[PDB]
Amino acid sequence: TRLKIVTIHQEPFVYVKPTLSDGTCKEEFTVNGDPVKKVICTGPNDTVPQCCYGFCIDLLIKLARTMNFTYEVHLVADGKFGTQERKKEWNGMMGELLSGQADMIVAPLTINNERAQYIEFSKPFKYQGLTILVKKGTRITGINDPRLRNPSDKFIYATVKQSSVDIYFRRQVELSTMYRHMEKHNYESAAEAIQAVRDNKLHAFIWDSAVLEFEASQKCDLVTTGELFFRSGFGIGMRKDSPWKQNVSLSILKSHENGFMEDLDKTWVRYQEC
Amino acid sequence: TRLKIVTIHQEPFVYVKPTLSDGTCKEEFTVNGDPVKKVICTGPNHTVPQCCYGFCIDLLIKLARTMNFTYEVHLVADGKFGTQEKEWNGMMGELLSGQADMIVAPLTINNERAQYIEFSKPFKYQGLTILVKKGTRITGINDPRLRNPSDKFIYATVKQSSVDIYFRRQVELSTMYRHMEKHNYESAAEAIQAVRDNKLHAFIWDSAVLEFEASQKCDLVTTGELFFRSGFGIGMRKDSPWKQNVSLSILKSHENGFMEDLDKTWVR
Ligand SMILES: CCc1ccccc1-c1cccc2c1CC(C(=O)NC[C@@H](N)C(=O)O)N2
Ligand SMILES: CCc1ccccc1-c1cccc2c1CC(C(=O)NC[C@@H](N)C(=O)O)N2
Repeated sequence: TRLKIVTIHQEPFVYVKPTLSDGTCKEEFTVNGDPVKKVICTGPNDTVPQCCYGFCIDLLIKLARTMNFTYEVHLVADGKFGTQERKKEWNGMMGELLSGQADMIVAPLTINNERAQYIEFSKPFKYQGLTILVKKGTRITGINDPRLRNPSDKFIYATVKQSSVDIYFRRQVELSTMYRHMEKHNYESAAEAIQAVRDNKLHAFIWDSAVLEFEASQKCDLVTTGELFFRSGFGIGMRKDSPWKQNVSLSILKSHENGFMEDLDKTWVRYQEC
Repeated sequence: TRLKIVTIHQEPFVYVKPTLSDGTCKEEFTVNGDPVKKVICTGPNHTVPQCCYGFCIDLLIKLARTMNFTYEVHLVADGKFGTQEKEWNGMMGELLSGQADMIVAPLTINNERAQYIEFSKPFKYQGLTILVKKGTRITGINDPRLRNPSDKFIYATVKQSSVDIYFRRQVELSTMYRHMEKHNYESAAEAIQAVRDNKLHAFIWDSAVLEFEASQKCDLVTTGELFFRSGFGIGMRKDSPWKQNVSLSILKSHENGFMEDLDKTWVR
């Protein structure tokens, strides 16, 4: 049985590029000489084949080899991570897992309570926090800043629509006007919001620290500010009683102990130049 | 249903004190003035009821209040975390033989243990460090004193932890295993005292525990981060009907401020 793997565009965990003329992927190599491994993902580009690669595709490839299965990677239809909205239905990668469109989510998918009620998560492959991406020289103290708590058109802030960050701000935050403001401004994808911070369309992007710290490392105009809230993991997503549960988690724990995960960090995440 | 909980002495996760004359626990309060919740636990000191409290005990009480199991707690008989040497000893051993239904302790999540039992989602994520006397600095595992050992610098860990059998099995660490096989301790608290007495020069152990010890004691510091990070989790047998509700509760305790409050109370 071929596992339908679903994923999403999210650097540096998943890079998405167009194929060449002949339908292959461009032969790239890391600075240390090793081949960069890529797969033919299908999905929307504004269904046609594209080249997928990164932290999470290297991980997919590991698990494939260890558990001996075949995969067909596809990009989530709506371009979302997945929330549950009013009959309350799950969207994004979460919706696709449950409805059968996917067999496995391989992505920087945040492990939380809500989602774990409906799917199985592997043991975390990474552990990380929330932070705020801003222009260099924009001191944010924390969650309770004046410009946030008392919002305005002079200082716009946002997150990505239909992530666990979004529904938590809508449904759960102890603050009225913040979600009213944020609902006006939230972005469809993380790449768009990161670019908006650069082009001054957005003054603060609330998002995964693993993505934003990587982004700030490569962009000297951008800094992160805050360890907001608490830490949470990324894990593989599966249906609650699929027979892969045990071995996916065994593989990830083995990957942490034999240094394979540390290597994925060195290849894709750990970077500095500013 | 009623669950048999097995736990282990490991400050600040589990403290163990004598009961009163009449076999009850005295009421105590924290630095804040909060009520120290305590549970009767049986075990060694000749098997007497004792009083058990701390991070892991507050976590057990929370799990019980969410899912409505009753419990009786006891301290592991042989005193150990558990290694496979194909039968397990320690808390692993008790859980597998049915002397416990659930392990509640700073129990390291690793591949080998996860082949035999279910772990919950982690309640804490941490790593290995070294407890030394202040003024000692260690770069990492490849410090001369570790790589090429002697009586001039004693170093050790606790017998029958994950650490122990990991050092004993690695071909790379052959030279270290033979020196540690002379000096490995029975309990963490014994090893920690040795660092103060200058009977042990370097104790290799969990950062959550050793960072707490250095906070209390100005003579001690932690130096380094060895290897990689790993979690603590609740242990259960593979076919426990509580494993889904345990993990859900742990995930929610990260998101509702509960774990953070345990940190303020017991750790910082
Ligand atoms: C908000 C805080 C929060 C509330 C309730 C539960 C979890 C968190 C949490 C804590 C720390 C990082 C992080 C999240 C969500 C989150 C996120 O949504 N990331 C985007 C993406 N990885 C995706 O899966 O939606 N990242
Ligand atoms: C390279 C040691 C190792 C090998 C394989 C898998 C994980 C680790 C690891 C990494 C980070 C902290 C920590 C350990 C073990 C460990 C330990 O054994 N502590 C004692 C106690 N918590 C108990 O559960 O036995 N503490």
